[PDB]
Amino acid sequence: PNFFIDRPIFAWVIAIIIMLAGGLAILKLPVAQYPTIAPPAVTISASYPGADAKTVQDTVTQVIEQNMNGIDNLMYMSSNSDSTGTVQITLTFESGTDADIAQVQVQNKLQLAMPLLPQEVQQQGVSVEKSSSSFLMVVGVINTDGTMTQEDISDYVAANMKDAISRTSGVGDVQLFGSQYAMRIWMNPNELNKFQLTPVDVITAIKAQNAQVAAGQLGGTPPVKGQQLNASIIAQTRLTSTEEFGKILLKVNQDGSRVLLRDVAKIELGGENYDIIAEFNGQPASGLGIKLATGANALDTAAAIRAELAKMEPFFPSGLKIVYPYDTTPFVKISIHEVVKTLVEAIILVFLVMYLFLQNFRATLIPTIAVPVVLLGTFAVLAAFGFSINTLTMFGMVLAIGLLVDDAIVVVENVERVMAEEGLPPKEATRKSMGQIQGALVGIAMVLSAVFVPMAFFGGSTGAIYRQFSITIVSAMALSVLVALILTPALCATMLKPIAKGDHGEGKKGFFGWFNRMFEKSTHHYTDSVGGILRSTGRYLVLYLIIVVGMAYLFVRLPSSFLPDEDQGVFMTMVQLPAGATQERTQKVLNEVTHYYLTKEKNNVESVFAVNGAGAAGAGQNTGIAFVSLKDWADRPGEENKVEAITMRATRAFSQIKDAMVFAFNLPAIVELGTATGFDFELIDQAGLGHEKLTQARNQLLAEAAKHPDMLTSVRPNGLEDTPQFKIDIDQEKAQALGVSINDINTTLGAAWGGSYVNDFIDRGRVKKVYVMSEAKYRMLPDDIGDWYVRAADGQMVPFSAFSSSRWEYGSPRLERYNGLPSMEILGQAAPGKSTGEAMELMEQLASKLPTGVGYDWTGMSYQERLSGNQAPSLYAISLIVVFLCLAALYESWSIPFSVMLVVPLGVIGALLAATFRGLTNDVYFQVGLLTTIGLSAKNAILIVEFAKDLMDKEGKGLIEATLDAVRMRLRPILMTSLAFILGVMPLVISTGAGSGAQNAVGTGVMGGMVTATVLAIFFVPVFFVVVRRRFSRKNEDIEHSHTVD
Amino acid sequence: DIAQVQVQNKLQLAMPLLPQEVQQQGVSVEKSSSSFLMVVGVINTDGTMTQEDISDYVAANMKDAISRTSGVGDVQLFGSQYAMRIWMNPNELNKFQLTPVDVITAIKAQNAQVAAGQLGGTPPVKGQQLNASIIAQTRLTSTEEFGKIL
Amino acid sequence: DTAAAIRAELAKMEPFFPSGLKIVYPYDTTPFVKISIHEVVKTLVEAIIL
Amino acid sequence: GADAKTVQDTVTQVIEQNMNGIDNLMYMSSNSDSTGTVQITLTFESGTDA
Amino acid sequence: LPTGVGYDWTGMSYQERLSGNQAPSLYAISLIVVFLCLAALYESWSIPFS
Ligand SMILES: CCCCCCCCCCCCO[C@@H]1O[C@H](CO)[C@@H](O[C@H]2O[C@H](CO)[C@@H](O)[C@@H](O)[C@H]2O)[C@H](O)[C@H]1O
Repeated sequence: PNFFIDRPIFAWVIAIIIMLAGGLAILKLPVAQYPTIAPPAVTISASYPGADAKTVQDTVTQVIEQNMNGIDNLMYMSSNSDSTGTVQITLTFESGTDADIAQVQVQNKLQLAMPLLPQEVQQQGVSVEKSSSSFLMVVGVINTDGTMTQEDISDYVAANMKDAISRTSGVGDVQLFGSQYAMRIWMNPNELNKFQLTPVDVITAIKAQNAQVAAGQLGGTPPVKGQQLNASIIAQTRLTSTEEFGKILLKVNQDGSRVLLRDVAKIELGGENYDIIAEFNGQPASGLGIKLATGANALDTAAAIRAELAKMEPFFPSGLKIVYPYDTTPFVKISIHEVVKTLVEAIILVFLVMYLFLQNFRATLIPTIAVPVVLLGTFAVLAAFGFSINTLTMFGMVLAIGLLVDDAIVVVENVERVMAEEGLPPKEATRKSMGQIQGALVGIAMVLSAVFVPMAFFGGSTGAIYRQFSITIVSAMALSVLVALILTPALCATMLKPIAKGDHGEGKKGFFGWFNRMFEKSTHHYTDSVGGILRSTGRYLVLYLIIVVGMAYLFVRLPSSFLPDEDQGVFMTMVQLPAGATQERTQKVLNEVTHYYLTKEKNNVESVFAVNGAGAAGAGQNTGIAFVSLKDWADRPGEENKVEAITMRATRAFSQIKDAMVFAFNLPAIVELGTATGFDFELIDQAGLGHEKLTQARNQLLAEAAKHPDMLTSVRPNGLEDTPQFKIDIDQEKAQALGVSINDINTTLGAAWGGSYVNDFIDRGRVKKVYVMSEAKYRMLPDDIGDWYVRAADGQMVPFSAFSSSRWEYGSPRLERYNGLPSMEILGQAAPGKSTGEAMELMEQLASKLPTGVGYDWTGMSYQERLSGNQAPSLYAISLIVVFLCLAALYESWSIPFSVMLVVPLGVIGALLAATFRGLTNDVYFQVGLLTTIGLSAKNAILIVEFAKDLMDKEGKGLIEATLDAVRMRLRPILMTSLAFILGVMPLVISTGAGSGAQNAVGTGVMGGMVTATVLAIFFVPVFFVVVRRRFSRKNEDIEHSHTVD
Repeated sequence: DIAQVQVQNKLQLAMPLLPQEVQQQGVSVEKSSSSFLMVVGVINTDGTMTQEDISDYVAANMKDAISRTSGVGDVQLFGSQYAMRIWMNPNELNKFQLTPVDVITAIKAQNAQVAAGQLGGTPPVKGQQLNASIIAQTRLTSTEEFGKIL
Repeated sequence: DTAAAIRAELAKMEPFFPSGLKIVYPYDTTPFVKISIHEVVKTLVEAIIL
Repeated sequence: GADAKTVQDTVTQVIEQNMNGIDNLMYMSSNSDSTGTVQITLTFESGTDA
Repeated sequence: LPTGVGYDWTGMSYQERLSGNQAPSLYAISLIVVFLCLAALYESWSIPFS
């Protein structure tokens, strides 16, 4: 402290060391958009081709839900049993659990369940994965020539690119969009009755002829003596071409005219699945979703991947061009450009405020060295704690440009003051001044970490968001007061100019700031004033409570956000067709939507990625989804040219004009979180009941909540409602007669209409599948059932209509389970200005109006909200107590802390003022902001209260005289700090361009807060101080003429 | 945890060399104190159900969640969950000239779900308009329809 | 704490139980750990007072 | 039974396709033998948790 | 060798190529630390250069 005054070089060395650590930690520090925030979930997925909802729910789903146990830290189980044969069991774990352990343990209980599965599922694959819906990129591959189909392209994807990109530095998970080439063999029902054959015979034919064989070796061990030759018996090799599959022999006819497979079926290299069709502006396309590697450079993973893709550009086939429908990268690059712009802008402002106020170039340079240094270092402390440059942490730093700016200003000011007041040369001046502010500053460090640390401890995904802020800011601050104590006092004692005693430079110069008088008169005005306002304090205690009450009202009205919705350069629109619809209808709708975007939005849109089959609801021809890419924002000027009005005019288009519901929206900021003002209700069956009764209970609760539009709003299920299905009752009696095997009946019906993955081959070097399914025109409408024949042991064919009863009924196409038992998921939010928690209470009281065997429970968003929500009071209680205790220590008082803690309202009010006059919302940013403001306001209170006491004691001055003196000397720096600040933050508040959502959320609260805080504080702080001090002691007193200095 | 995974990683090298009755009965790899943490009991005060009635409610309503709770290693049930218990008569089998094997292949063939497919499925024919779920053979839900097994 | 989690899970299952099904508690190392260490607390506080 | 090209095209490189994104991996090297044996070695950045 | 045939080092010679490619930066950082360290202890810029 006093130490580094006489050691400017040791100070420089600590500076330089921290700077080098900064630049070093800055070069090699990750960049991601946001940090890891979702409470880890592993996904088990199994595809059971052909299976209906109940078949996967009962054969795979429940057998795995029953063998999942003994895995550490299980929060809940959620299960999709989809009628496209797919099962998705999503195990979401307690937050911050080892993803690695969760995945492996889950999978090791799964491999224990593996033999208890059907063999179709066992061979199709059950996969355990770590769930992130946040793909760094979706890279598109298209074909302009018109040459290639979806699967053609897809195959090229899988066999030329998919894994060369998967090399590039920064790439973790690689995923392909579409389906790879399989041996697609399409049976003909006529040409199968012709030569008297069923699927089973096709099947064993294909297994037998297309395989490897456990061979042997010449000259093997043990040998015979004198041996000399050793080589490998090459046995049966699998079939390379489609032709060679045509050649496979099903049966020989009696006269020798033989039957090769080609005759009974159409044969082709085809897709392994044809559920989803991917169009890129109508153009044939497949895709690849690349993930940023588990903690690496987003922007350099992007630069490397795009550079790598182009090395493959000279070896890409005809008319094959690459495209980028979804790109986190330019939005993050631009986020960062604006954080660097802001911090350096704020800093420049500080130079203008500091010069055009102290007019000493060497005084002006000091903070210019002071916070860059705190900057670099702050980076280094976060580097050490394992963090990255994402949005939350960088705005975590901007959010505290002010405490840093303040820290420097406080000191330089106080020194310049000591010289202008006392005439001391600079060295002795900096010791007098550090001697003055040192203890206070350690105090500010203890009150600032007393407010900023309780906000590091929240639980669930909210706590994560906060932890980033807590540590960024506590570290900027910690290193800030450290710099404040080591270097800058050395920089004041070492490059600061001596001021002639009582200089003040009134007039003394023509071409620059007659201002000094203009400042001076006024600062006397300020104190001329203040004593009068002390002279009858009464009114202000009224005014104060007025304001305090107001602060509350204005506050209770502020709406309760989570984060601002950002125009990401990218938004999407999804399509839901009526029940049971076909690939063709949905595909029509996607085509229309695309035309609308590319035309009636020709100034804006750049790309549509129409995807048929994948929709928001779940899987099925039924659903459709479109990724809509916009041009770069320097080509989208106006208000009606940006995502807000674009999405609004797109749903405008598609609502009023269709037979199907097609909605458009922009993605949320953090790609997986709560809708803030709502919930996610799962209605559960705990007693022994079937789907009928549970859905009935669901409808009952659906109506019971439509009866409260005053609390609850748009209470809906998130799934597919019962569609009609087609039951084929096999009368085993009839087929028990005809000499057919029930096996062959089931499995021919199967391999016909659902299909059969049967065997494996080797295409051009890469192993791929062999599928056998009926051709198109012989398996579409229930009539085609007839065209299909099963052969008995006695040689006689049988039509299906000979033993197949058939009807229509309903069935559920999507069977959900919650924690092992049948459930139906109810989404919902609360009516406008009603609490989410209230809606939750009314929900529990409504679902309590349901039959026994119907129970309820909470998940995800409303899960973390029902456990962690009583923390907000307790942590700021710890905060209040810890700060009060800290000040009590810094002074030597159980009462004086009150005149400074009382300043806190004075700052909150303007931010609320500001929220409302800017129509913004109480989101996270506003709140970290709240604190920041409270922070400076309190710091200033602390320095005023200190100087007051310091006079009162260590000069003998009296209460009023000394509070006057105090406030007097602290007027100029508050004003300097506040100007540089309000002027640094200013650009945030009025700025559009990517991440303006954030910048505005921040800026508003701060600027308003700063305004009402300084302009209030400079009149209330002496009153707090003066009033509170009159309840202590009982005498000795008001007071002066005292005494030692000893 | 690491040990569990390594031991179980050698168990995956023994898994195919075990019988299919064992593999389907389930092999379990666990971490667990050799002592009982607690014994939770359920009864019925009236007698309104026998032992196995209850035991079934225990194994089919509760046990799956006690055994998922984080921190629970081994759960051991005193008793058993309901199965379709079918008690052959050796005489009544010698009569119609039948062995257990016929019971087995019968029950295997008659009682199963079936991969059926979709009307108007993927890939479809042009001009299509119907898409819905073919339901085939379903599992035998009740106790009677088990007698009717042919 | 495993015991607290289990009391919670069982309390979730309480309302969809059939006619007259009561849980009963034959064996628990748990209440002893609490009451034993609690008697060590009663002692700390008393001793302070002495 | 399979020969080297058969294991390297059916088993080996179907495994190297999934070894992406694993943390603190220095290099990968894989042997494809014609006695049915396939052997992959992942060498990690030094001091990585084994 | 022909266009498209390349080289790399692994195991021992990889670790040796790391030792040498690292050797310069190690002598720059250690020299710089001694210098700051001395500039600090002996409050000077002259003691360090000399
Ligand atoms: C950063 C810049 C801040 C912008 C400030 C712009 C002006 C708005 C606030 C000015 C506050 C001064 O308001 C102050 O109020 C008190 C009333 O209690 C007056 O006080 C008056 O009444 C008291 C006793 O009744 C007497 O001392 C009397 O001599 C008189 O001073 C002061 O004369 C007035 O100076």
